[PDB]
Amino acid sequence: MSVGREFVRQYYTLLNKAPNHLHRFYNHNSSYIHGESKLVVGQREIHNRIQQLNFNDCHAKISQVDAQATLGNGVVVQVTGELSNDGQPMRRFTQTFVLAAQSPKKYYVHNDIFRYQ
Amino acid sequence: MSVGREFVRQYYTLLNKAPNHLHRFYNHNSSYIHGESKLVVGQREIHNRIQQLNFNDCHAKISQVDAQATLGNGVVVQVTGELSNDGQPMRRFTQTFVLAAQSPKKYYVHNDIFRYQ
Repeated sequence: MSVGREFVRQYYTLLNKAPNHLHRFYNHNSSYIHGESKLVVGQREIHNRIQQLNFNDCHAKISQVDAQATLGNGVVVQVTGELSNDGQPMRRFTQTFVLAAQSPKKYYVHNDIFRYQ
Repeated sequence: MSVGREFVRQYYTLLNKAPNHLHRFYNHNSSYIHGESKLVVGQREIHNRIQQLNFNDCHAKISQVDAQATLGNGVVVQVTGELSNDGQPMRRFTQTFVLAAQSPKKYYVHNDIFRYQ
């Protein structure tokens, strides 16, 4: 759906504006992978991973977005683009999202896999 | 789970050996996106979609694989690597898979998003 395309904009807006509040997109059973670190589950710990990742003025140039309906009436999103942290050069990245439709139009990030290329 | 890593090997082995049989990984409710075309749904539609893509001696060099348990006891997989069709230069690609457990260790590809960089 178009929901995925809207969420990505929200995700990186919040990644840029306030990284320490990005964890509120997740719930107690959310899986998280960033870079190549170990898998992380829960609203906590994910908050701690992002914390030690230390995002500061993180700009994102989104190149490609594709969203599909998936299991449990969820939405699977693939995001391709470039990321910059602390003014460092833009690295090509790839992110896979699984959005869990926690009732009406209230979603939670069930899966987050971020990977630099 | 490690199941994802196994499937990626199977998917690209079969993409190399018998592309016209790759559709047997999907079913009546599978979603397929390759390149930048429209969303394709259904094993029969995925079949002739691959058919017109014409994979001939397709080599794949996988860089990174990450799998996570997802909604409805599924597995979300992100594959990063390089693809080559008909001896053309290796293009960087990115793929998102959602594997749906039929009942035992028998999986169907519920989601397939392929995208070049």
